[PDB]
Amino acid sequence: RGSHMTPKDDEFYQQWQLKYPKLILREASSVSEELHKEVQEAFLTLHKHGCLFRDLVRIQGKDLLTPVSRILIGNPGCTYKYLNTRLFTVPWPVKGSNITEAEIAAACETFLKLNDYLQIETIQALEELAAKEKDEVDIKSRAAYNVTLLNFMDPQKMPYLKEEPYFGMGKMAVSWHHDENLVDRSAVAVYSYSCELEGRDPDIWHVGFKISWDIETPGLAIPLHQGDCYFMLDDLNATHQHCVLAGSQPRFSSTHRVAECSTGTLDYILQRCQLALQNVCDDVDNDDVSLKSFEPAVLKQGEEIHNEVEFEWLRQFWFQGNYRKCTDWWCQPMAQLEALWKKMEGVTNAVLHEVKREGLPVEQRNEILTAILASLTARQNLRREWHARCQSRIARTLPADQKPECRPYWEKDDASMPLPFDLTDIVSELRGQLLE
Ligand SMILES: O=C(O)/C=C/C(=O)NNC(=O)c1cccnc1
Ligand code: NI
Ligand code: NI
Repeated sequence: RGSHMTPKDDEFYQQWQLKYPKLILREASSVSEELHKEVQEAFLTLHKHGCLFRDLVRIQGKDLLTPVSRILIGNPGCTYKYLNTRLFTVPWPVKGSNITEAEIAAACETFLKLNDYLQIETIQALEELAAKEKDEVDIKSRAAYNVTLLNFMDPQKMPYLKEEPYFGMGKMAVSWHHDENLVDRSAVAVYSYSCELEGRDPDIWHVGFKISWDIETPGLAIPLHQGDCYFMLDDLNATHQHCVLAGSQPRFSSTHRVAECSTGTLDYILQRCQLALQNVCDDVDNDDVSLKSFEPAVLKQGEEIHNEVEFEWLRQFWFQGNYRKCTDWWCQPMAQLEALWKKMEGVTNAVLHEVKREGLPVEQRNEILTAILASLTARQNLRREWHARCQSRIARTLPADQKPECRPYWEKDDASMPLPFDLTDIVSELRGQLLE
């Protein structure tokens, strides 16, 4: 039978060193009573203002409400994808930053100060680890945290908790996982805020650790008290799995990460829209969208971007409507991207019109199809999906506030849209032409 180790065990110190050295822990002592205070009320103020939400994720081909309440503070315009769910940052004061709520923006700025501290301490440790022992900028980058994700769980009004399967560690707030979508070998710093035998103490919160693939090696259970911080360094998050073992009391955690956001920033997706729209004759913003090229490469590029802004951004955003609760930082940008998206509906319709046009040689028409077909296919599947997901039984479980908006959405009676929401008629017709 699988077993686990805690500080009570003799072998614990030895196991931590030879099979888990890139895991670091810094107890509350290592953090000022000054910093402890504001962070926990930055925590609390954020909480009774109702900023944290359970997410309606997807894992193992099934829609699931997350027991843990989440919110993503971080750089302006940054996103972080979490189980096919793009979380958008509630923004933190950054140099040359602007503006939303007074009480709430206070907390944000805090978790930033928090972020700064953790950053320093991660560099020390990554220095010490390299000095433990034989570039200096790879270290600085792997600690360059751009977001934190906040987590809450009251175990006592959410008393529906799984048993840990491999080492009898007890109840799990969060089952064994690798944190996704981070920069390679980049660190993770967690601040743990708990409010107030034969193995691990069940009333006290623990982070657990196992080696991937490996339920034979005794796992590690790390007791976290009020204000304890741990640190996953370098390749730890890749080689090891971790889980959260629930206590009895509530608990918060600020988990600072370096998200790979090379395609997950506002500037990134805006620039993408601009590249799509280079193929548009852009004298005037009207409904007579006309294109500069019909070269196959340019057309697929446009329609792939069409898809990117629609499903990675718009549908992801409005699935989780009801952000405007924390800060209206994304309100304008989402409007801007909806407009950009709409214009590309025009582009699509424009291309469709062109494919049916009289004086066009089939070989040039057959070439155009093959360029846009998969992208229009892929648009059909994910449209069906996005709002299957957006009206399922556990989507109608609604508090009035929390409804999963399916946006954008329109139907036939809508002559403000150049195209139908369902493209099966079109994708059919286009495919029959290609097998003629
Ligand atoms: O609260 C803590 O100490 C750590 C919680 C934790 O391990 N969070 N990580 C994730 O929720 C997660 C899951 C799947 C992908 N990326 C991140
Ligand atoms: Ni987390
Ligand atoms: Ni994690």
